Amino acid sequence: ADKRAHHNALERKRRDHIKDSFHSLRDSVPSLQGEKASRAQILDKATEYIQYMRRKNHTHQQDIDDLKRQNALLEQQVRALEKARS
Amino acid sequence: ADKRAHHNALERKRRDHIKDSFHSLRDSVPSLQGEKASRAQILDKATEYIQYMRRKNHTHQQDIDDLKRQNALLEQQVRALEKARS
DNA sequence: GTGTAGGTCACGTGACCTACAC
DNA sequence: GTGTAGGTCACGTGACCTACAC
Repeated sequence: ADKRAHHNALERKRRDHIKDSFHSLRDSVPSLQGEKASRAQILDKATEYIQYMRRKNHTHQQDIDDLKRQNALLEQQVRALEKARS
Repeated sequence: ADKRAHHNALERKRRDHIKDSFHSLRDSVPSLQGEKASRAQILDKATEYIQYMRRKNHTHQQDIDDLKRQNALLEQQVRALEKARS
């Protein structure tokens, strides 16, 4: 009775499922130059990438928001500008 | 001669190195609610996360830039405003 | 509950790629 | 080059968690 077979084979479809869905992670990142590097570092590098996107982003959106208040002072500026012009 | 030993043990430090550096990937992402889920999906989910950060970001920074040209028209507006005031 | 089955891990190994020596 | 060693994978298994039935 294949009880090794369908098993030894089940684990080979699971494992493939990673080796394929693994490069999906790596190539899903720049700083690996589409080549080699441990499947221990595809974790490393990208694990930093989250620090980066949270890092770089959070600020950056807030800086859209300081562009907001920036345009608030602008508001005041407009509130002054004229009382009858355009 | 431990030739199994230092080996069977070498592979156990490597493997740990993943199980630890693996959650470093998972927890390095929201949408997993700090709990369980295949070490095949920690790849899945986060693999999308790159699509997202490139996605959401690229645009968003460009929209800082349409805020740029937005403030360009503003420039013209200023170029009109007054020729002697403040 | 006692089946029969799928997914999910972690272990113990057997290749192969290096590259340091000497 | 022929050593002796480390890292890196992928395979073949042996547990355990379920949860569908019946």
